[PDB]
Order: sequence, then structure tokens, then C-alpha cells
Amino acid sequence: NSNVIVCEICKMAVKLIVPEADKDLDQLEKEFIQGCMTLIGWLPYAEKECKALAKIEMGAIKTLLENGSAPEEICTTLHAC
Amino acid sequence: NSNVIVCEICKMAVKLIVPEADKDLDQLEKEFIQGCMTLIGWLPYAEKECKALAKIEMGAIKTLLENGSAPEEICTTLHAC
Repeated sequence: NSNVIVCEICKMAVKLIVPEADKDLDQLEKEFIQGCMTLIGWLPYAEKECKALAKIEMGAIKTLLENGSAPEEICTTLHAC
Repeated sequence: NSNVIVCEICKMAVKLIVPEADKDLDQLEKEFIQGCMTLIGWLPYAEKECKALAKIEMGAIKTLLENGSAPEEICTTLHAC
């Protein structure tokens, strides 16, 4: 819909994932969830949003990178940023 | 936490509630939920957030008005806007 902070959430995950030689869930999630909370902790079901976005966003970002997407176009592909 | 769109959500509910001679749930909710979605429909549990915020935000706004809060300070009181 609006997307204005899903896009900041996505830009945040891209920073988390891209520089990492060893891409994997390995507690890159924890870092994602904290920065996700910081951006949406003030919602009644914030924790639940962030748990799900961690898998959805980071999974999507990782595969798009593997299949040749330019890192600065990934959030546009996903969310029209 | 961040609050940047809970504050737009609150400013939106204030517009919905304040001019209304007959303050009540009466499908002022529907209107709230649509404008809430527009602001957060792109989240995995958006509908759930909006259902809850409708009761939390509008209930809080209505009582604060009844007890003498200035309408332009209500979202500051609630969310530090």
C-alpha cells in the first residue's frame, strides 16, 4: 500500500545482508528484528510483524542477490521503493 | 518507539472524531480502518493492527476530549508527537 517504512525496513535488511560473505539466518535475524522494532515497535503487534518480515524480507533479498539483481534495485523490485 | 505513523494514524482519528456531534463507534471505525490500512496495509498483520488501533486510538481520543484536552495536544499526550 503506502510502503514508506517497509521500504526503510527493506533498505535496512539490504545493509544487513549484502556485505556478508556468509549469508544465512545466523542471528542476522536478531539484528534485523531490533532495527525492525526501532522502526515499528509502537504497534500493538509489532513483534509479530518483525518476526515475519525477517523471514520475508531477508529471504527475498538473499535470493534476488543470488539471481543477479543489483543491490540498489532490490527494494524497488520487492516494494516499488 | 519511532512513532512516525502512529502519529499520522492518531492525527487521522482526531480528524474523524472531533467534528462529530455524535461521538460513537458507529461505523466511524470503518472509515478509520480504511485510512489506517492506507497507512499500514503493506504489513503482514496490517488488518489486525488496524482493528486494534481503531479501539485504542479512538477510545483514547474520545475520552481525552471529554476531559478537557485541547484537540491539537491529544496526539502529543498519547504518542509524544
